[PDB]
Amino acid sequence: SSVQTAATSWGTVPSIRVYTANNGRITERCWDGRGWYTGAFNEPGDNVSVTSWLVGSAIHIRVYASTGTTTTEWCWDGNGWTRGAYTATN
Ligand SMILES: Cc1c(C)c2c3c4c1OP(=O)(O)Oc1c(C)c(C)c5c(c1C4)Cc1c(c(c(C)c(C)c1OP(=O)(O)O5)OP(=O)(O)O2)C3
Ligand SMILES: Cc1c(C)c2c3c4c1OP(=O)(O)Oc1c(C)c(C)c5c(c1C4)Cc1c(c(c(C)c(C)c1OP(=O)(O)O5)OP(=O)(O)O2)C3
Ligand SMILES: OC[C@@]1(O)OC[C@@H](O)[C@@H](O)[C@@H]1O
Ligand SMILES: OC[C@@]1(O)OC[C@@H](O)[C@@H](O)[C@@H]1O
Repeated sequence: SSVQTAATSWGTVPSIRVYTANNGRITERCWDGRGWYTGAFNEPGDNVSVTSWLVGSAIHIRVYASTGTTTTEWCWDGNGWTRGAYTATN
Protein backbone atom coordinates (compact mmCIF):
# COMPACT_ATOMS: atom_id res chain seq x y z
CA SER A 1 0.00 0.00 0.00
CA SER A 2 2.88 2.37 0.78
CA VAL A 3 6.42 2.53 -0.56
CA GLN A 4 9.31 1.80 1.81
CA THR A 5 12.41 3.96 2.21
CA ALA A 6 15.87 3.94 3.70
CA ALA A 7 18.19 6.91 4.15
CA THR A 8 21.84 7.63 4.91
CA SER A 9 23.95 10.78 5.02
CA TRP A 10 27.55 11.88 5.38
CA GLY A 11 29.60 15.02 5.88
CA THR A 12 28.31 18.44 6.83
CA VAL A 13 26.92 19.72 3.52
CA PRO A 14 25.56 17.01 3.79
CA SER A 15 25.31 14.35 1.16
CA ILE A 16 22.05 12.37 1.47
CA ARG A 17 20.91 9.19 -0.28
CA VAL A 18 17.31 7.96 -0.08
CA TYR A 19 16.41 4.50 -1.41
CA THR A 20 12.78 3.71 -2.23
CA ALA A 21 11.26 0.29 -2.85
CA ASN A 22 8.25 0.66 -5.14
CA ASN A 23 6.72 -2.12 -7.30
CA GLY A 24 9.52 -4.50 -6.70
CA ARG A 25 12.29 -2.06 -7.67
CA ILE A 26 14.59 0.03 -5.46
CA THR A 27 15.75 3.39 -6.88
CA GLU A 28 17.92 6.13 -5.42
CA ARG A 29 17.60 9.90 -4.97
CA CYS A 30 20.61 12.03 -4.08
CA TRP A 31 21.28 15.36 -2.41
CA ASP A 32 24.76 16.94 -2.52
CA GLY A 33 23.78 20.54 -1.70
CA ARG A 34 22.11 21.81 -4.89
CA GLY A 35 18.86 19.94 -5.46
CA TRP A 36 17.69 16.34 -5.51
CA TYR A 37 18.70 14.22 -8.49
CA THR A 38 18.55 10.56 -9.44
CA GLY A 39 21.43 8.22 -8.68
CA ALA A 40 22.85 5.13 -10.35
CA PHE A 41 21.44 2.54 -7.94
CA ASN A 42 18.73 0.35 -9.45
CA GLU A 43 18.08 -3.15 -8.12
CA PRO A 44 15.13 -5.46 -7.47
CA GLY A 45 13.60 -5.48 -4.02
CA ASP A 46 10.50 -5.08 -1.86
CA ASN A 47 12.28 -3.97 1.32
CA VAL A 48 15.43 -1.90 1.77
CA SER A 49 17.92 -0.86 4.44
CA VAL A 50 21.16 1.09 4.15
CA THR A 51 24.31 2.00 6.05
CA SER A 52 27.37 3.99 5.06
CA TRP A 53 30.78 5.02 6.36
CA LEU A 54 33.65 7.28 5.33
CA VAL A 55 37.28 6.34 4.88
CA GLY A 56 38.81 9.79 4.86
CA SER A 57 36.61 11.61 2.36
CA ALA A 58 35.58 8.51 0.35
CA ILE A 59 32.05 7.25 1.04
CA HIS A 60 31.20 3.55 1.16
CA ILE A 61 27.51 2.54 1.01
CA ARG A 62 25.85 -0.83 1.62
CA VAL A 63 22.22 -1.36 0.58
CA TYR A 64 20.36 -4.52 1.70
CA ALA A 65 17.60 -5.38 -0.80
CA SER A 66 15.06 -8.04 0.15
CA THR A 67 12.50 -10.01 -1.85
CA GLY A 68 10.75 -12.92 -0.18
CA THR A 69 13.32 -14.46 2.14
CA THR A 70 16.28 -13.44 -0.08
CA THR A 71 18.44 -10.44 0.84
CA THR A 72 21.15 -9.18 -1.50
CA GLU A 73 23.80 -6.65 -0.47
CA TRP A 74 24.87 -3.97 -2.95
CA CYS A 75 28.13 -2.08 -2.47
CA TRP A 76 29.16 1.40 -3.55
CA ASP A 77 32.87 2.00 -3.06
CA GLY A 78 33.31 4.90 -5.47
CA ASN A 79 33.23 3.14 -8.85
CA GLY A 80 29.88 1.44 -9.43
CA TRP A 81 27.48 -0.74 -7.48
CA THR A 82 28.74 -4.29 -6.97
CA ARG A 83 27.25 -7.36 -5.34
CA GLY A 84 28.47 -7.99 -1.81
CA ALA A 85 29.21 -11.21 0.05
CA TYR A 86 26.30 -10.89 2.51
CA THR A 87 24.12 -13.93 3.15
CA ALA A 88 21.54 -14.28 5.91
CA THR A 89 21.38 -16.70 8.85
CA ASN A 90 19.08 -18.88 6.75
C1 LIG B 1 2.57 -4.10 -2.01
C2 LIG B 1 2.06 -4.11 -0.59
C3 LIG B 1 2.86 -3.62 0.45
C4 LIG B 1 4.23 -3.07 0.16
C5 LIG B 1 2.35 -3.64 1.75
C6 LIG B 1 1.08 -4.12 2.06
C7 LIG B 1 0.28 -4.61 1.01
C8 LIG B 1 0.80 -4.59 -0.28
O1 LIG B 1 0.02 -5.09 -1.35
P1 LIG B 1 -1.07 -4.18 -2.10
O2 LIG B 1 -1.17 -4.59 -3.52
O3 LIG B 1 -0.79 -2.77 -1.73
O4 LIG B 1 -2.38 -4.65 -1.31
C9 LIG B 1 -2.91 -4.03 -0.16
C10 LIG B 1 -4.03 -3.22 -0.33
C11 LIG B 1 -4.62 -2.99 -1.70
C12 LIG B 1 -4.61 -2.63 0.79
C13 LIG B 1 -5.83 -1.75 0.65
C14 LIG B 1 -4.04 -2.87 2.04
C15 LIG B 1 -2.91 -3.67 2.22
C16 LIG B 1 -2.33 -4.27 1.09
C17 LIG B 1 -1.11 -5.15 1.29
C18 LIG B 1 -2.37 -3.85 3.63
C19 LIG B 1 -1.48 -2.76 4.19
C20 LIG B 1 -0.08 -2.91 4.12
C21 LIG B 1 0.72 -1.90 4.65
C22 LIG B 1 0.21 -0.76 5.25
C23 LIG B 1 1.12 0.31 5.81
C24 LIG B 1 -1.18 -0.61 5.32
C25 LIG B 1 -1.78 0.62 5.96
C26 LIG B 1 -1.99 -1.61 4.80
O5 LIG B 1 -3.38 -1.45 4.90
P2 LIG B 1 -4.32 -0.84 3.75
O6 LIG B 1 -3.55 -0.03 2.77
O7 LIG B 1 -5.54 -0.31 4.40
O8 LIG B 1 -4.66 -2.29 3.16
O9 LIG B 1 2.12 -2.04 4.62
P3 LIG B 1 3.01 -1.64 3.34
O10 LIG B 1 2.13 -0.90 2.40
O11 LIG B 1 4.31 -1.09 3.78
O12 LIG B 1 3.17 -3.14 2.78
C27 LIG B 1 0.57 -4.14 3.50
C1 LIG C 1 26.04 28.02 -10.01
C2 LIG C 1 27.28 27.18 -9.80
C3 LIG C 1 27.93 26.59 -10.89
C4 LIG C 1 27.39 26.79 -12.29
C5 LIG C 1 29.07 25.83 -10.66
C6 LIG C 1 29.59 25.62 -9.38
C7 LIG C 1 28.94 26.21 -8.29
C8 LIG C 1 27.80 26.98 -8.53
O1 LIG C 1 27.15 27.61 -7.45
P1 LIG C 1 26.13 26.84 -6.46
O2 LIG C 1 25.73 25.60 -7.13
O3 LIG C 1 25.12 27.80 -5.95
O4 LIG C 1 27.15 26.46 -5.28
C9 LIG C 1 27.80 25.21 -5.18
C10 LIG C 1 27.27 24.28 -4.29
C11 LIG C 1 26.02 24.58 -3.50
C12 LIG C 1 27.91 23.04 -4.15
C13 LIG C 1 27.36 22.00 -3.21
C14 LIG C 1 29.05 22.80 -4.91
C15 LIG C 1 29.59 23.72 -5.80
C16 LIG C 1 28.94 24.97 -5.94
C17 LIG C 1 29.50 26.02 -6.88
C18 LIG C 1 30.85 23.41 -6.58
C19 LIG C 1 30.79 22.62 -7.89
C20 LIG C 1 30.79 23.27 -9.14
C21 LIG C 1 30.76 22.48 -10.29
C22 LIG C 1 30.73 21.09 -10.26
C23 LIG C 1 30.69 20.28 -11.53
C24 LIG C 1 30.73 20.45 -9.02
C25 LIG C 1 30.69 18.94 -8.94
C26 LIG C 1 30.76 21.23 -7.86
O5 LIG C 1 30.79 20.55 -6.62
P2 LIG C 1 29.49 20.30 -5.71
O6 LIG C 1 29.64 19.03 -4.96
O7 LIG C 1 28.30 20.57 -6.54
O8 LIG C 1 29.70 21.55 -4.73
O9 LIG C 1 30.79 23.10 -11.56
P3 LIG C 1 29.51 23.75 -12.26
O10 LIG C 1 29.75 23.73 -13.72
O11 LIG C 1 28.27 23.18 -11.68
O12 LIG C 1 29.72 25.27 -11.77
C27 LIG C 1 30.85 24.79 -9.18
O1 LIG D 1 26.84 11.37 -7.39
C1 LIG D 1 25.80 10.40 -7.35
C2 LIG D 1 26.31 9.01 -7.02
O2 LIG D 1 27.40 8.64 -7.83
O3 LIG D 1 26.70 9.05 -5.65
C3 LIG D 1 27.20 7.81 -5.14
C4 LIG D 1 26.14 6.74 -5.25
O4 LIG D 1 25.02 7.16 -4.46
C5 LIG D 1 25.71 6.62 -6.70
O5 LIG D 1 24.67 5.66 -6.85
C6 LIG D 1 25.21 7.97 -7.21
O6 LIG D 1 24.85 7.88 -8.58
O1 LIG E 1 34.10 -4.64 -0.67
C1 LIG E 1 32.84 -5.27 -0.58
C2 LIG E 1 32.68 -5.95 0.77
O2 LIG E 1 33.78 -6.77 1.07
O3 LIG E 1 32.57 -4.90 1.73
C3 LIG E 1 32.37 -5.35 3.08
C4 LIG E 1 31.09 -6.15 3.18
O4 LIG E 1 30.01 -5.29 2.83
C5 LIG E 1 31.17 -7.33 2.22
O5 LIG E 1 29.98 -8.11 2.24
C6 LIG E 1 31.41 -6.82 0.81
O6 LIG E 1 31.49 -7.90 -0.12
